[PDB]
Amino acid sequence: AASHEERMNNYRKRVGRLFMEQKAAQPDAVKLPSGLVFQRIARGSGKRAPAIDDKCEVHYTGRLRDGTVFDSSRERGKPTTFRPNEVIKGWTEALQLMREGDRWRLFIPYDLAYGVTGGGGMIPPYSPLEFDVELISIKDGGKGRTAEEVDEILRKAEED
Repeated sequence: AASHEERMNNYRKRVGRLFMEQKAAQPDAVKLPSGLVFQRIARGSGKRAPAIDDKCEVHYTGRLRDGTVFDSSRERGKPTTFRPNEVIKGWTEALQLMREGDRWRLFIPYDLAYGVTGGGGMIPPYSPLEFDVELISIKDGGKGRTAEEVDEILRKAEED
């Protein structure tokens, strides 16, 4: 029907918004001004976050709001190499706030993920994404923010 696409995407935006809001409501979840939400799973001992162009070794799992896994380095049995500028916006932001050994759960609203069109395959329009992201190591140990810089950004975010 004529208004079918609109109504379906209205449904998608509603349950997607429900997902994001419930995840943000978790007391230890932190919401950044961009809309990115994260939860720390483990605190790493690394001294530096990656710069935007640093190659990172990452173990991750990506799930939809209903738990469906759409991508996972663990199913492949080895980490994947990423630069923060190669991946979706939510990842780009998060990686630059992570140090070696950090493991975070990310809740990424659609506009920082695959947006209105979706990934074109198993990620439909207006999908928030959940990732479990472990930053294993960084080429040359990392050339981005210092741990102290990262922690101060996070501390202020928490307080706002």
